[PDB]
Amino acid sequence: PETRPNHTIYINNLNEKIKKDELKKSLHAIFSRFGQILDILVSRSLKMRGQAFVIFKEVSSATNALRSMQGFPFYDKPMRIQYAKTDSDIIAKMK
RNA sequence: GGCCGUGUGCCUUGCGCCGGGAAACCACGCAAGGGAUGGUGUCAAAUUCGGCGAAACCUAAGCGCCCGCCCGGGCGUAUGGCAACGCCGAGCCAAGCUUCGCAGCCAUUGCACUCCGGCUGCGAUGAAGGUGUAGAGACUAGACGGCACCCACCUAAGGCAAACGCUAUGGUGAAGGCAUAGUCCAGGGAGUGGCGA
RNA sequence: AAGCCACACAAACCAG
RNA sequence: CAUACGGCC
Ligand SMILES: [K+]
Ligand SMILES: [Mg+2]
Ligand SMILES: [Mg+2]
Ligand SMILES: [Mg+2]
Ligand SMILES: [Mg+2]
Ligand SMILES: [Mg+2]
Ligand SMILES: [Mg+2]
Ligand SMILES: [Mg+2]
Ligand SMILES: [Mg+2]
Ligand SMILES: [Mg+2]
Ligand SMILES: [Mg+2]
Ligand SMILES: [Mg+2]
Ligand SMILES: [Mg+2]
Ligand SMILES: [Mg+2]
Repeated sequence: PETRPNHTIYINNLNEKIKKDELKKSLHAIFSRFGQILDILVSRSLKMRGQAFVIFKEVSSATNALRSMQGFPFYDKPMRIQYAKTDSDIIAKMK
Protein backbone atom coordinates (compact mmCIF):
# COMPACT_ATOMS: atom_id res chain seq x y z
CA PRO A 1 0.00 0.00 0.00
CA GLU A 2 1.38 3.40 1.09
CA THR A 3 3.51 4.74 3.96
CA ARG A 4 4.18 8.32 5.11
CA PRO A 5 5.95 11.04 2.93
CA ASN A 6 9.75 11.18 2.42
CA HIS A 7 12.50 12.81 0.30
CA THR A 8 13.61 9.34 -0.82
CA ILE A 9 11.41 6.58 -2.31
CA TYR A 10 11.69 2.80 -1.84
CA ILE A 11 11.52 0.81 -5.09
CA ASN A 12 11.33 -3.00 -5.14
CA ASN A 13 10.15 -6.02 -7.20
CA LEU A 14 12.65 -5.18 -9.94
CA ASN A 15 14.40 -7.46 -12.43
CA GLU A 16 17.49 -8.78 -10.64
CA LYS A 17 19.50 -9.39 -13.85
CA ILE A 18 20.13 -5.75 -14.82
CA LYS A 19 23.65 -4.64 -13.84
CA LYS A 20 24.44 -1.92 -11.26
CA ASP A 21 26.11 0.68 -13.50
CA GLU A 22 23.58 0.26 -16.34
CA LEU A 23 20.46 0.51 -14.13
CA LYS A 24 21.48 3.87 -12.60
CA LYS A 25 21.23 5.58 -16.01
CA SER A 26 17.94 3.77 -16.73
CA LEU A 27 16.65 5.43 -13.53
CA HIS A 28 18.34 8.85 -13.80
CA ALA A 29 16.63 9.51 -17.15
CA ILE A 30 13.19 8.00 -16.45
CA PHE A 31 12.59 9.83 -13.13
CA SER A 32 14.21 13.21 -13.90
CA ARG A 33 10.87 14.25 -15.45
CA PHE A 34 9.62 14.88 -11.89
CA GLY A 35 12.52 17.14 -10.90
CA GLN A 36 16.21 17.01 -10.00
CA ILE A 37 17.72 13.73 -8.77
CA LEU A 38 20.50 13.86 -6.16
CA ASP A 39 21.67 10.22 -5.80
CA ILE A 40 20.51 6.68 -6.68
CA LEU A 41 21.64 3.82 -4.42
CA VAL A 42 21.68 0.27 -5.81
CA SER A 43 23.25 -2.80 -4.23
CA ARG A 44 23.32 -6.28 -5.76
CA SER A 45 23.69 -8.03 -2.38
CA LEU A 46 21.35 -10.90 -1.44
CA LYS A 47 19.52 -8.48 0.86
CA MET A 48 19.51 -5.39 -1.40
CA ARG A 49 19.03 -7.04 -4.81
CA GLY A 50 16.02 -5.89 -6.83
CA GLN A 51 15.79 -2.75 -4.70
CA ALA A 52 16.61 0.92 -5.29
CA PHE A 53 16.53 4.25 -3.43
CA VAL A 54 15.94 7.45 -5.41
CA ILE A 55 16.79 10.78 -3.76
CA PHE A 56 15.20 14.00 -5.07
CA LYS A 57 15.83 17.65 -4.14
CA GLU A 58 12.21 18.14 -3.02
CA VAL A 59 9.13 16.15 -1.94
CA SER A 60 7.12 17.38 -4.96
CA SER A 61 9.41 15.35 -7.25
CA ALA A 62 8.89 12.26 -5.06
CA THR A 63 5.16 12.46 -4.23
CA ASN A 64 4.18 12.59 -7.92
CA ALA A 65 6.70 9.81 -8.65
CA LEU A 66 4.72 7.62 -6.23
CA ARG A 67 1.46 8.13 -8.16
CA SER A 68 2.50 8.59 -11.80
CA MET A 69 4.91 5.63 -11.72
CA GLN A 70 2.91 3.15 -9.59
CA GLY A 71 2.67 -0.16 -11.49
CA PHE A 72 4.87 0.85 -14.45
CA PRO A 73 6.36 -2.20 -16.27
CA PHE A 74 10.17 -2.12 -16.11
CA TYR A 75 11.98 -4.91 -17.98
CA ASP A 76 8.69 -6.89 -17.99
CA LYS A 77 8.25 -6.48 -14.22
CA PRO A 78 5.78 -4.31 -12.23
CA MET A 79 7.37 -1.49 -10.21
CA ARG A 80 6.25 -1.30 -6.56
CA ILE A 81 6.97 1.98 -4.76
CA GLN A 82 6.73 2.93 -1.09
CA TYR A 83 8.01 5.89 0.91
CA ALA A 84 11.31 5.36 2.76
CA LYS A 85 11.07 4.23 6.39
CA THR A 86 14.19 6.29 7.18
CA ASP A 87 15.94 9.52 6.12
CA SER A 88 19.01 9.01 3.90
CA ASP A 89 22.59 9.71 5.06
CA ILE A 90 22.81 12.10 2.10
CA ILE A 91 19.85 14.09 3.49
CA ALA A 92 20.85 13.95 7.19
CA LYS A 93 24.00 16.06 6.64
CA MET A 94 21.99 19.16 5.62
CA LYS A 95 19.03 19.32 8.02
C1' G B 1 76.90 -54.42 -7.67
C1' G B 2 80.13 -54.67 -3.14
C1' C B 3 83.74 -53.04 0.77
C1' C B 4 86.97 -48.87 3.31
C1' G B 5 87.54 -43.38 3.21
C1' U B 6 86.72 -37.60 2.64
C1' G B 7 83.00 -33.71 2.05
C1' U B 8 78.00 -31.73 2.13
C1' G B 9 72.54 -32.22 2.92
C1' C B 10 69.88 -35.49 6.74
C1' C B 11 67.70 -37.51 10.94
C1' U B 12 68.30 -39.82 16.01
C1' U B 13 70.80 -39.52 20.81
C1' G B 14 73.48 -36.87 24.87
C1' C B 15 74.96 -31.26 25.47
C1' G B 16 74.85 -25.38 24.75
C1' C B 17 70.98 -21.52 23.48
C1' C B 18 67.89 -13.45 25.93
C1' G B 19 64.79 -17.04 18.87
C1' G B 20 59.25 -18.18 17.90
C1' G B 21 55.22 -20.87 20.57
C1' A B 22 50.16 -20.92 25.43
C1' A B 23 52.27 -26.42 25.66
C1' A B 24 53.75 -30.05 22.34
C1' C B 25 57.35 -28.92 19.63
C1' C B 26 59.78 -25.91 15.71
C1' A B 27 64.13 -22.82 14.67
C1' C B 28 69.65 -21.87 16.06
C1' G B 29 75.45 -23.66 17.32
C1' C B 30 78.33 -27.95 17.77
C1' A B 31 79.92 -32.65 18.66
C1' A B 32 79.35 -38.68 18.22
C1' G B 33 76.16 -42.91 15.33
C1' G B 34 73.21 -44.89 10.69
C1' G B 35 68.78 -48.79 14.53
C1' A B 36 63.89 -46.24 12.93
C1' U B 37 60.93 -42.42 9.26
C1' G B 38 52.48 -44.83 8.56
C1' G B 39 48.32 -44.85 4.57
C1' U B 40 44.72 -43.41 -0.05
C1' G B 41 43.35 -40.44 -3.76
C1' U B 42 44.46 -36.14 -6.71
C1' C B 43 47.62 -32.68 -9.80
C1' A B 44 51.37 -33.17 -14.69
C1' A B 45 51.54 -27.77 -16.18
C1' A B 46 55.10 -23.89 -16.97
C1' U B 47 59.79 -25.78 -18.01
C1' U B 48 62.58 -18.28 -20.30
C1' C B 49 66.35 -14.23 -19.59
C1' G B 50 70.01 -12.55 -16.28
C1' G B 51 73.11 -12.03 -12.15
C1' C B 52 75.17 -14.50 -6.08
C1' G B 53 77.70 -18.22 -3.31
C1' A B 54 80.34 -23.15 -2.29
C1' A B 55 83.22 -28.02 0.60
C1' A B 56 86.02 -32.11 -0.12
C1' C B 57 88.54 -33.53 -4.40
C1' C B 58 92.36 -32.41 -8.88
C1' U B 59 96.00 -29.79 -10.20
C1' A B 60 100.70 -25.88 -9.01
C1' A B 61 101.53 -20.92 -12.86
C1' G B 62 102.80 -16.83 -8.96
C1' C B 63 105.28 -16.72 -4.44
C1' G B 64 108.01 -18.93 -0.35
C1' C B 65 111.60 -22.67 1.45
C1' C B 66 115.48 -26.08 -0.28
C1' C B 67 118.95 -29.04 -3.37
C1' G B 68 125.36 -23.78 -1.57
C1' C B 69 125.29 -20.12 -7.09
C1' C B 70 122.92 -20.67 -12.83
C1' C B 71 121.17 -25.17 -15.53
C1' G B 72 117.52 -28.46 -14.29
C1' G B 73 114.72 -30.36 -10.21
C1' G B 74 112.35 -31.43 -5.25
C1' C B 75 108.76 -29.73 -1.25
C1' G B 76 104.48 -26.36 0.30
C1' U B 77 100.48 -23.67 -0.85
C1' A B 78 94.95 -21.97 -4.46
C1' U B 79 94.39 -17.31 -6.45
C1' G B 80 93.35 -21.88 -11.02
C1' G B 81 89.70 -25.62 -11.72
C1' C B 82 85.90 -29.91 -11.39
C1' A B 83 81.60 -30.02 -8.49
C1' A B 84 77.93 -32.49 -4.28
C1' C B 85 75.11 -28.35 -3.69
C1' G B 86 73.08 -22.89 -0.78
C1' C B 87 70.53 -19.25 -2.88
C1' C B 88 68.98 -13.77 -5.13
C1' G B 89 66.05 -9.98 -9.53
C1' A B 90 62.65 -10.45 -13.75
C1' G B 91 59.15 -13.82 -16.87
C1' C B 92 55.85 -18.10 -16.93
C1' C B 93 52.73 -22.41 -14.20
C1' A B 94 48.70 -27.73 -13.01
C1' A B 95 45.15 -29.01 -9.47
C1' G B 96 43.66 -27.05 -4.19
C1' C B 97 43.04 -22.51 -1.82
C1' U B 98 42.58 -15.25 -1.26
C1' U B 99 40.35 -11.83 -3.98
C1' C B 100 37.96 -10.07 -8.49
C1' G B 101 34.59 -9.99 -13.84
C1' C B 102 31.14 -12.52 -17.29
C1' A B 103 27.73 -16.58 -18.26
C1' G B 104 24.51 -20.77 -16.03
C1' C B 105 21.36 -22.94 -12.40
C1' C B 106 19.55 -23.10 -7.32
C1' A B 107 17.70 -20.23 -3.89
C1' U B 108 15.98 -14.66 -2.32
C1' U B 109 10.15 -10.09 -2.54
C1' G B 110 14.42 -8.08 0.61
C1' C B 111 14.70 -0.39 3.69
C1' A B 112 20.00 0.38 2.44
C1' C B 113 23.22 4.16 2.79
C1' U B 114 31.28 0.65 4.08
C1' C B 115 32.30 -3.90 1.14
C1' C B 116 30.04 -8.59 0.68
C1' G B 117 24.56 -15.83 -0.63
C1' G B 118 25.93 -20.89 -2.37
C1' C B 119 27.49 -24.13 -6.05
C1' U B 120 29.48 -25.64 -11.39
C1' G B 121 31.76 -23.09 -16.29
C1' C B 122 35.82 -20.20 -18.76
C1' G B 123 38.85 -15.48 -18.01
C1' A B 124 41.51 -12.53 -14.17
C1' U B 125 44.69 -11.11 -10.54
C1' G B 126 46.91 -12.33 -4.85
C1' A B 127 50.10 -15.83 -0.77
C1' A B 128 52.57 -20.69 -0.95
C1' G B 129 55.22 -24.46 -4.03
C1' G B 130 57.56 -24.82 -8.19
C1' U B 131 60.20 -23.37 -12.70
C1' G B 132 65.46 -20.83 -13.65
C1' U B 133 68.59 -25.36 -10.56
C1' A B 134 70.51 -32.61 -15.40
C1' G B 135 76.06 -35.26 -17.34
C1' A B 136 74.90 -29.77 -22.49
C1' G B 137 69.89 -31.59 -23.36
C1' A B 138 64.82 -34.50 -25.49
C1' C B 139 60.60 -37.14 -23.70
C1' U B 140 57.24 -40.43 -20.48
C1' A B 141 55.77 -41.37 -15.36
C1' G B 142 54.57 -40.77 -9.88
C1' A B 143 57.02 -38.88 -5.77
C1' C B 144 60.38 -37.78 -1.67
C1' G B 145 56.95 -32.74 -5.07
C1' G B 146 52.18 -29.26 -5.05
C1' C B 147 46.92 -30.70 -2.96
C1' A B 148 42.69 -32.78 -0.27
C1' C B 149 41.72 -36.10 3.05
C1' C B 150 43.21 -41.04 6.36
C1' C B 151 45.73 -43.26 10.53
C1' A B 152 49.27 -43.65 14.96
C1' C B 153 51.74 -40.62 18.72
C1' C B 154 52.44 -35.51 21.63
C1' U B 155 50.29 -31.24 23.54
C1' A B 156 45.58 -28.38 24.81
C1' A B 157 45.47 -22.52 23.69
C1' G B 158 40.66 -21.46 22.39
C1' G B 159 35.94 -23.88 22.45
C1' C B 160 33.25 -27.83 25.77
C1' A B 161 32.55 -29.33 31.01
C1' A B 162 30.10 -28.79 37.96
C1' A B 163 34.21 -31.80 37.33
C1' C B 164 38.97 -36.56 36.98
C1' G B 165 38.82 -34.16 32.05
C1' C B 166 37.27 -33.86 26.42
C1' U B 167 38.65 -31.85 21.87
C1' A B 168 42.99 -30.14 16.53
C1' U B 169 42.01 -25.14 12.10
C1' G B 170 48.54 -26.75 16.51
C1' G B 171 52.93 -30.35 16.56
C1' U B 172 56.03 -35.43 15.39
C1' G B 173 55.93 -39.77 11.32
C1' A B 174 64.00 -37.49 7.91
C1' A B 175 66.74 -35.46 3.61
C1' G B 176 67.14 -37.30 -1.67
C1' G B 177 64.12 -35.05 -7.86
C1' C B 178 70.94 -29.13 -9.47
C1' A B 179 66.93 -34.85 -13.21
C1' U B 180 64.44 -39.57 -8.80
C1' A B 181 62.70 -43.92 -11.67
C1' G B 182 62.64 -45.13 -16.99
C1' U B 183 63.69 -44.50 -22.39
C1' C B 184 66.77 -41.45 -25.33
C1' C B 185 70.92 -38.39 -26.25
C1' A B 186 75.61 -35.98 -24.88
C1' G B 187 80.60 -37.65 -21.86
C1' G B 188 84.26 -41.45 -20.50
C1' G B 189 85.57 -46.09 -22.49
C1' A B 190 89.11 -44.92 -27.00
C1' G B 191 91.39 -39.72 -31.78
C1' U B 192 93.71 -35.84 -33.26
C1' G B 193 92.96 -29.68 -33.06
C1' G B 194 93.42 -25.13 -30.20
C1' C B 195 93.44 -22.46 -25.36
C1' G B 196 96.17 -23.28 -20.31
C1' A B 197 101.34 -22.89 -16.96
C1' A C 1 99.25 -28.45 -15.36
C1' A C 2 93.99 -29.75 -13.42
C1' G C 3 90.72 -28.78 -16.55
C1' C C 4 87.62 -25.99 -20.66
C1' C C 5 85.99 -25.20 -25.76
C1' A C 6 85.62 -27.38 -31.74
C1' C C 7 85.47 -31.34 -35.07
C1' A C 8 85.70 -36.89 -35.56
C1' C C 9 84.38 -41.73 -33.44
C1' A C 10 84.13 -49.26 -32.45
C1' A C 11 81.91 -52.51 -27.89
C1' A C 12 80.38 -54.36 -23.12
C1' C C 13 80.54 -51.33 -19.30
C1' C C 14 80.66 -46.73 -16.29
C1' A C 15 77.13 -42.90 -16.65
C1' G C 16 73.38 -36.93 -13.47
C1' C D 1 70.63 -42.70 5.50
C1' A D 2 70.90 -39.84 0.60
C1' U D 3 74.16 -37.55 -2.79
C1' A D 4 78.81 -36.51 -5.08
C1' C D 5 84.28 -37.04 -4.41
C1' G D 6 89.22 -40.37 -3.23
C1' G D 7 90.81 -45.40 -2.98
C1' C D 8 89.96 -50.86 -3.48
C1' C D 9 87.28 -55.31 -5.60
K1 LIG E 1 62.68 -20.23 24.88
MG1 LIG F 1 69.11 -46.37 8.83
MG1 LIG G 1 54.97 -30.54 -22.73
MG1 LIG H 1 109.76 -21.63 -7.87
MG1 LIG I 1 115.61 -21.77 -11.28
MG1 LIG J 1 97.23 -31.78 -1.17
MG1 LIG K 1 88.70 -22.85 -4.17
MG1 LIG L 1 71.21 -19.63 -14.38
MG1 LIG M 1 65.82 -28.34 -16.91
MG1 LIG N 1 63.59 -29.73 -10.30
MG1 LIG O 1 68.03 -40.33 -13.48
MG1 LIG P 1 88.45 -37.98 -24.21
MG1 LIG Q 1 73.46 -34.35 -10.18
MG1 LIG R 1 71.42 -35.61 -7.20
